[PDB]
Amino acid sequence: VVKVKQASIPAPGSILSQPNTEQSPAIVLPFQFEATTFGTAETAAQVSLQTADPITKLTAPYRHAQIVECKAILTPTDLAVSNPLTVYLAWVPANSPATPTQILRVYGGQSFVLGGAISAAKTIEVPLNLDSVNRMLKDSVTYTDTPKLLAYSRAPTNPSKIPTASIQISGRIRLSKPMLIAN
Amino acid sequence: KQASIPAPGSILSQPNTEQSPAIVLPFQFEATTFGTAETAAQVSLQTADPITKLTAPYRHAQIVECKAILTPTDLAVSNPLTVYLAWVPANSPATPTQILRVYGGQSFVLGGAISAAKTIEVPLNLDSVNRMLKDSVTYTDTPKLLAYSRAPTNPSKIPTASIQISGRIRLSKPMLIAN
Amino acid sequence: KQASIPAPGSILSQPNTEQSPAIVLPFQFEATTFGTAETAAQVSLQTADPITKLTAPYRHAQIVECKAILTPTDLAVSNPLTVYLAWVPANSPATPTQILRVYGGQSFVLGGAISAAKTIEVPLNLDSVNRMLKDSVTYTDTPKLLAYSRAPTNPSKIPTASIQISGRIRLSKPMLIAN
Amino acid sequence: VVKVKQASIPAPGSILSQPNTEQSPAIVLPFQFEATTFGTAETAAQVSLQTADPITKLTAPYRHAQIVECKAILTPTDLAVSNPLTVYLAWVPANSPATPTQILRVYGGQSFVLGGAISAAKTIEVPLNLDSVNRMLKDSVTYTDTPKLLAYSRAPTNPSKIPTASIQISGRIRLSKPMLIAN
Amino acid sequence: VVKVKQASIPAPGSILSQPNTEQSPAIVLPFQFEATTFGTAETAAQVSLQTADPITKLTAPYRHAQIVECKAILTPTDLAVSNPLTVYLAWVPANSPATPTQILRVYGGQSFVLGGAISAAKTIEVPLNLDSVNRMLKDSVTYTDTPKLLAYSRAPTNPSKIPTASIQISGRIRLSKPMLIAN
Amino acid sequence: VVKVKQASIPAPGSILSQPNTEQSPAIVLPFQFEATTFGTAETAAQVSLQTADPITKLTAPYRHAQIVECKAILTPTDLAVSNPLTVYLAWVPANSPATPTQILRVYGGQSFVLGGAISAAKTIEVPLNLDSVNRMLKDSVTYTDTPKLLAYSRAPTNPSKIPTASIQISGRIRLSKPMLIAN
Amino acid sequence: SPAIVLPFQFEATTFGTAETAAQVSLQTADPITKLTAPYRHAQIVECKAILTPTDLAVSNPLTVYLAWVPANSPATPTQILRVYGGQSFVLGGAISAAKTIEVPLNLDSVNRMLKDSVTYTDTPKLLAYSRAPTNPSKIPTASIQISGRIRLSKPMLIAN
Amino acid sequence: SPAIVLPFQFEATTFGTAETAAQVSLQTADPITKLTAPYRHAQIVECKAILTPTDLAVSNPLTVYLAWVPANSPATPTQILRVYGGQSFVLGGAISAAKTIEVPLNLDSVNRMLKDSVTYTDTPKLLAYSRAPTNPSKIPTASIQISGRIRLSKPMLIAN
Repeated sequence: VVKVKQASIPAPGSILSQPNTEQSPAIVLPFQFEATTFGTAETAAQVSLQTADPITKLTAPYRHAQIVECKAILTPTDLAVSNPLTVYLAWVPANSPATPTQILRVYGGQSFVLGGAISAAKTIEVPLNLDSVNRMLKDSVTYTDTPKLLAYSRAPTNPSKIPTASIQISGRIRLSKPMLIAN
Repeated sequence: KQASIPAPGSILSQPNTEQSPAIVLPFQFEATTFGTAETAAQVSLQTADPITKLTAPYRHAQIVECKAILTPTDLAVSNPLTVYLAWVPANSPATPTQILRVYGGQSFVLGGAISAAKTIEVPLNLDSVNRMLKDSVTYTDTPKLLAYSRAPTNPSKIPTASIQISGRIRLSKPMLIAN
Repeated sequence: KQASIPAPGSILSQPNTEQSPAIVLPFQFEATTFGTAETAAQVSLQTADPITKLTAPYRHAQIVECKAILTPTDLAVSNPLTVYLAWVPANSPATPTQILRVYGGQSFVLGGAISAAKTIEVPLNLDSVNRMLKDSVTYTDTPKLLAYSRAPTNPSKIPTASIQISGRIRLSKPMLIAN
Repeated sequence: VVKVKQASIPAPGSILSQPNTEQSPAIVLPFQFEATTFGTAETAAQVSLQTADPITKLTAPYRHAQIVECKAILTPTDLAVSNPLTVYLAWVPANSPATPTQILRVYGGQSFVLGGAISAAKTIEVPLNLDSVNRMLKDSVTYTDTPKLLAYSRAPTNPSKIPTASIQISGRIRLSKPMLIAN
Repeated sequence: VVKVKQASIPAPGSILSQPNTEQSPAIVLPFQFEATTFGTAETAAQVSLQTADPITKLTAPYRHAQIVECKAILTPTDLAVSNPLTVYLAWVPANSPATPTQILRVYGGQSFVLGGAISAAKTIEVPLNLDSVNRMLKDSVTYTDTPKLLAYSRAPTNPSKIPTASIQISGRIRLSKPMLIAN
Repeated sequence: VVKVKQASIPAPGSILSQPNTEQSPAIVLPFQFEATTFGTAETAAQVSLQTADPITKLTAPYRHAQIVECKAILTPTDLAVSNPLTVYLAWVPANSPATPTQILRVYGGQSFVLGGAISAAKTIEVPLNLDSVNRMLKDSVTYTDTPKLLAYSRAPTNPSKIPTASIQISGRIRLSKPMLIAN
Repeated sequence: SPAIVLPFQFEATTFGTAETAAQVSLQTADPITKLTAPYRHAQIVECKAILTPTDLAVSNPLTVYLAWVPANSPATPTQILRVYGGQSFVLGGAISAAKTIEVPLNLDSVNRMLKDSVTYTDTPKLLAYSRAPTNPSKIPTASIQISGRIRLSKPMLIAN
Repeated sequence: SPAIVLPFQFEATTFGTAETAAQVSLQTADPITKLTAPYRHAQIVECKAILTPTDLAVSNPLTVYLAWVPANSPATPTQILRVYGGQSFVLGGAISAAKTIEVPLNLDSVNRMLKDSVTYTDTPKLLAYSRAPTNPSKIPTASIQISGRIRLSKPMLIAN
């Protein structure tokens, strides 16, 4: 049921120039897809909003598109109150040596819990502070300061054949300046 | 409390004559049950017997304050479960199995996990859908709620939780009928 | 049009809180039939299924405009009949057989007698009885209509005339119930 | 030779929005067709100005069309002064459980006569009070608050092979915003 | 240790007239009696402040008497932390089809818990919102808009021979305009 | 359905003196009883509001009582449209040689009809013009200027065993200054 | 409108022959009703319950109890007296000539409106009780009749 | 806060069967108490001690003495009468129908506050005495009941 800010450092990414003062109107669409599962085995991935299968299915139809707000959720599962674990979230520019394992020796990386008859277990939001990266996603000239989510883990002791936790992550993007595509 | 975006449905207008004052009648009913088995419920207000018995008699029906309630039972205390949930327009190809693959997705558990033994209030910002419900025509921005829960690892015989829905509505333009 | 006297019934009052706006729902129904045989009907609104189906759902019920209708049929044109009639408080020991031995008594015929083939409107000046109908308590100044007609000299198989009653009422303080 | 108002209740029907302030001009055409016959046998019908064979033959050629005034006449016939009967008019939104038989236990339903050496027998107009329904007939988005006439009867004792009474009903509609149709 | 409002709807009940401006003085007496026990077996009752054995033992000696504030408490018992259960409170006018079982499909009905090693277990107050009913209890002319408490349950799995929870309910009444009675 | 004034002549009757300016309050009660039947045979009576069985049953309980308005109705019966007749109403002070037969050679006496396939047949009111008599009914000192209704008839040709017409007559009296009576 | 005052009196009930003990309500009380029906509303004013010794009495005397109580009130016709406003006397060779007995009905105890639009239950009720032991003659021992005036208005369609 | 007035009446004690003579205190008086417990403070207002002859009496009459005295006061139920404010009557064939007897309790003699925060001893006490010689029937000869109104306030946590 709560939010927790990832400490970040001012390093906005240099963007593309600009027209008159927003040549073409745009639209604000929201989105929320599935990041990754846990508990089935050692899970350690890294997603880039850039090549986010879902994400593009929406960016696809346009040339210009930037994000406005992006969240990082942690939905815990029914079980887990019995087979707890740990996650290592950390927001960072896809441009970096950071790797799931060291998701600690970075900066904002935080360690958690979820489960156990101790804690209470309730959603955990960790907002991506964009002032730390380049907000534009699809643009005329690809960048490398794209937001990429880290978070990793350690293999479980009692692997369930079902998830133990979701990393569903949502937000809002601004697709603009049309595309062409197929049909 | 679910997140949303400004998605108001546009409805027809009234001519300058005058309308019959309404009543603001309230309601609340059982939508679905949890703990028996894989429960993928989809429920749209525009068609819930319960509220209809309250629409049939009039012509102009409008919803006012609607809240979705979630309530556990002396069960979960021992063998919990997870439930998905979210308010959506009867149009979305939303399949309760994706209850969270769509913006505004809400997920939480209840049962043997410290303070999971509580009541959950999550309403719909009726500015996300069509305030109306039964007009001269039929809209589609009708609010249709949906939720889901895995096939319980260990089934019970009785529910582990309700999800009663409650509200109030302005009903006017009284239907001319057979007494 | 029946004659009357100022006979208003006193009813309880409302505390300074605020009441739920009402709806003004209308109605109209078959009260009794004529031509089959000696018909001595007594009918009180406070207990006519027809209007109840419209009171049950609320708590505060008040009548507004009530008219008593009399209507002949293609019958009378050939074998008439006489009918008595009058609006009275459910208290009077009025026996329809005395429909006219009590002030305000109305009597007229219809059928084979020049212009007897017409519709008769005679309403009740609800200032002769209790405006109310279903309150927190139960009054007796409830309007109870009554009429009568001799045992027809030559019976028919179908009615010679209706007497449908029509009206409208303010219904408020909506009953809290099981949806 | 006379009019008789059907008591009604304010419940105008919600219509379709609107353009600038009457995008396209229109025209006011009148009409008057045959409703139903009586006396030949038990007659009990229900007509909806909506699917009024005649009516459409005129609405057909347009997209937008609303009524302005609509009357309900009762022309009695030569006979009848000998084989009287009864009719049960009642105006109501085609959207309702009302059925010819109960044309009484409704609201405005009225009972009549016509015939007999008693009464005088002369036309009877019963104006449809539109404030009670939706006036628009053919529109971009069909409604269900259409005016539908009720009126019913009981079978006669002496069935004539010719009518005993007409229910000719007229009025005026405003067809506008063109159609396309065949030729 | 806490309060929880039952959502209600404005429908105050019509009372009896009045004298000069409080003909006779009165007094404010408080009260607090036992509602019902739980856990011994399937418990589902309905009490009406009207025929509340205790209550009258106090209203008895007067003609005029109205309530001022009325509470609905839920005292949990020592056990229960082991044999949890559920209650279905709901305040409503004794004039209604509401029955313990459906204490849900009503309006303000709420479901609870008490017990289990999860929750904390502490008193639960649920204030009767009088604006929803008739406050006068004993009056010259009996009413039917009396407050009646609902709340029901389901039979327990492990029936203890001792209670699992109290529904002690208190408040304050204003008895006035004397009676006569026996001695 | 109508009224018809009986021509009268100013001759109010001298009443009893008076107290302060209405010593005691009074009340206005209405009444309406059955006068006489017709058609069963030759009917010719004369009623005096004074000894009107019904009337007194109401005047009985008081010492002072005067009339305010008094009507004379003529309700025709179902039949009669076949066996017409004639009535001879006439209002006059019970103090007079007037007798049912000569109800014509008086003054206001009027002749009527009722029935026949010709006329329409509808109630007939004939208001008693009190300025013509003494309005006080029961008083400390009996008068003789009491209103007495006349009206008579001729025996019918086809005597029915049931009435052919009512002479129900109503009005309003003012009983005041209490009595004593039995219980 | 304005009401009018009206008097009345009626044999209440004979506490004389056998063990007499009963309750009388003014609302059902035939006499009264048969006098109020004409009006659609009536408030009671002055009211007294009287007591009358019969010629005999001095032979086989007795004692009767009286008491005024509202409609309800668990007044036990026997537990009478234990109720405030209850009294008792004997009869015969004991003050049977210094202006009757006479027991008054206080108004600020109950309520009037013998019959209005509703059906109040604060209407007066009278209680008595004897035991009529010794020798029960077939002739009364006492009257107990009731009297008073009563306001009433708002005319009301009736029989005639 | 404000109190309310309340009435009561109760069979005091039967000076009828055998030699009756006793003292009754209003403070212990069950009836009363069982009516005051609800409040934490009550001042008495109007109070009278009544006398009632029983049907019999006229057979084997008797005489009773009454007297009102504060808590203390060496009032000897027998030395009664010799105390100011004491009276005595006989019964039967001697005024048994001209409105009972009725003996009033003066207030400016004792004190009220039947039960306050303390335990005053100026509370009223009633005295009587007969001797019931001749033929002691097993049936009472007289009532002596007590009535009155009583103020009372300051609510007080109770049974329910």
